[PDB]
Amino acid sequence: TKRLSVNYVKGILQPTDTCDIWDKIWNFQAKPDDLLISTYPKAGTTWTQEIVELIQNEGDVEKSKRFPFLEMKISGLEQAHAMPSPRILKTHLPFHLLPPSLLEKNCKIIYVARNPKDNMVSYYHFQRMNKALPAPGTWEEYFETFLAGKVCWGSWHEHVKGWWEAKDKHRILYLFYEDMKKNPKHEIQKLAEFIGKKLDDKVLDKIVHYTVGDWKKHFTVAQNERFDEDYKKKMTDTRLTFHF
Repeated sequence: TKRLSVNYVKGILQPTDTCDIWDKIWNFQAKPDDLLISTYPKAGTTWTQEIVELIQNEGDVEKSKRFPFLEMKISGLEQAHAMPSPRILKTHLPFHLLPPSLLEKNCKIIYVARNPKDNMVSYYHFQRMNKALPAPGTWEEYFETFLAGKVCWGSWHEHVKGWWEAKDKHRILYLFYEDMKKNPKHEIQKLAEFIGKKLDDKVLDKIVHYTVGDWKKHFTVAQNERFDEDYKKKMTDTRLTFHF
C-alpha cells in the first residue's frame, strides 16, 4: 500500500487529512461526563479503553453497548458527535494541543505512559503497517528519527513530560503501562476510583481476569548508551520515572 501524506501542524507531524481539519479538531465540543484516554501511540490506548468499558459496566456481556479519536479522519469528530454520553474519547495529542473544551468542561482524562524503549519498538512496527504514518526506514534510521521526535504526535519525551506537568492543575489520572502489566488489580482500582466507582473487593478480580524488557532484543548496547545519555539530558525532573 502506497503511503499517505504527513505534514507538520502546530509543531508536530500529523496525517495530512488531520492537518486539513485542525480548526475543527481544536473547536471540539466536550461534555462534562466525557472520559478521555490520552496516550502516545502504542502506549496502551486499546487496552485502557477495554478496562474502562468493563469498569463502567462491571458485567462483561452488557459491554457491547458503545472509541472516537478526536484528531483522526480517514472521522473521530463525527463518531464522537453521534455517540451517547458518557462518551469515551481517545487522543494521541500532546497536552498543549488538547482541544480547550476538554479542560473547560473539566473532563476526566486518563493518560497512560509507557517506557520509551518498548514504545519505540512498538511504534516502529506500527509505522511499518499503517499507511497513514511515514515510512520508518530501517531500524537504525528509525532509532534516530524517534530519538529526535520526528514522528507523528512529536517527541515521546515532550509528550510524557507535558502530560506529567499537567496532572497538577488539570483532571488527569497518570498511569504507567508497566504498572498495569505488573499490578493490574491495583491499577484497575485507581482507575475505578478516579472515574467515580467505589467498586468491589471482587468485581476487580473479574475485570483483572477478563483483560516489558522486550526492547533489549532490539537495541544494541551502543544504541542503548546513546539513548540513555539523550534521555538524561531531556528528562531532568526525575519524579517522573519508568520501569524498563
